[PDB]
Amino acid sequence: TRLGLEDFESLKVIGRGAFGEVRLVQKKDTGHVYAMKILRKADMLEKEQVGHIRAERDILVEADSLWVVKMFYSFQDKLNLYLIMEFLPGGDMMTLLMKKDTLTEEETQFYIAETVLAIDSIHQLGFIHRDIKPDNLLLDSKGHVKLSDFGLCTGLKKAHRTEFYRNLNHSLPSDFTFQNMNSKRKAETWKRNRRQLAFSTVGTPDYIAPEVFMQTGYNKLCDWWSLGVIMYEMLIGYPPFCSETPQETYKKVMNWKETLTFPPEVPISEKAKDLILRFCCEWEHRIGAPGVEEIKSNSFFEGVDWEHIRERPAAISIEIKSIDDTSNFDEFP
Ligand SMILES: Nc1ncnc2c1ncn2[C@@H]1O[C@H](COP(=O)(O)OP(=O)(O)NP(=O)(O)O)[C@@H](O)[C@H]1O
Ligand SMILES: [Mg+2]
Repeated sequence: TRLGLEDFESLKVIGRGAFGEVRLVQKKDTGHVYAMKILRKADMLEKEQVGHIRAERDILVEADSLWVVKMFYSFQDKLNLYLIMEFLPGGDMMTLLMKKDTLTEEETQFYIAETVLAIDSIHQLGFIHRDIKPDNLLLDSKGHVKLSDFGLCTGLKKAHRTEFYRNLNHSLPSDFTFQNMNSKRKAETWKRNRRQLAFSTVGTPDYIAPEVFMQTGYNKLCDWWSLGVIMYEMLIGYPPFCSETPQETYKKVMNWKETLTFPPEVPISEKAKDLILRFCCEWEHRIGAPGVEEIKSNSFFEGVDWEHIRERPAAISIEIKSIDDTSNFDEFP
């Protein structure tokens, strides 16, 4: 009665995470195509926590947001967790940035605006996405944004945990060589190491708001900090605080007042710079604190409708030629 692995045929691996993989699959009796996310139980939190997260996830499924990938089934065996969801053939934003290097301000405006709406919708339903970054942003067949399935793997990467930095002081970094590289060279290093970073079970705090590592605690506004980091990366080519090691990156994040700068040779608008600085400041004055409308009325979103954006042409046309077209994903061996 309940569906299991045998009811599906794996067609191709289309994504890899630190703690599992995502496959394109075909439901045998129907021929319909789906994405199947597989997570290894041995990498997961304890069974009780996993069960409570899956239970609360069905609230999100029930709400059926435009802005979250549609999830149809979930099952498990002794090894793995499985989630069957709609296949979104536009690929993820990390891979898109890999192919384009940077986006125009108009392209950026579009993706950020849709992501503002996506993040706000999960916040309205009581969820904090504590891992906003380009590999966790998907594009559907019309090029519009959806959040991939989230919640189970939050904070599991070693470098995403406070404990990882225990005896490391918050003093300024020391990678003076790296720091004095031109922007183009920073961008190249970031790109060269990007995929490995996504698959790493260690990772970095490049996208994590500073208060997340503070004893003081944090709130839903941490997501807006992450979005700001993504916005900077879309325009400049790498997130503001990237380094050769997660330790330096952490030091750069904690010292954002000194380390968050725009390279002199890179073209970026005054509006874009201002918004990035409103996203990436201390949470008490961070844009969005009194409500999402403060974000939406930012001068950088000047042309944005915000009622009809998801119902109008997307910034970039997804070029696919079949419903099982995997050309917007990397190959996996
Ligand atoms: N529904 C989907 N349609 C198409 N590709 C997908 C889909 N879900 C995931 N992928 C691909 O697989 C990649 C990784 O899946 P992802 O959902 O991020 O799992 P994860 O990274 O292993 N765990 P998590 O920390 O929860 O994100 C994505 O960024 C895509 O490239
Ligand atoms: Mg992921």
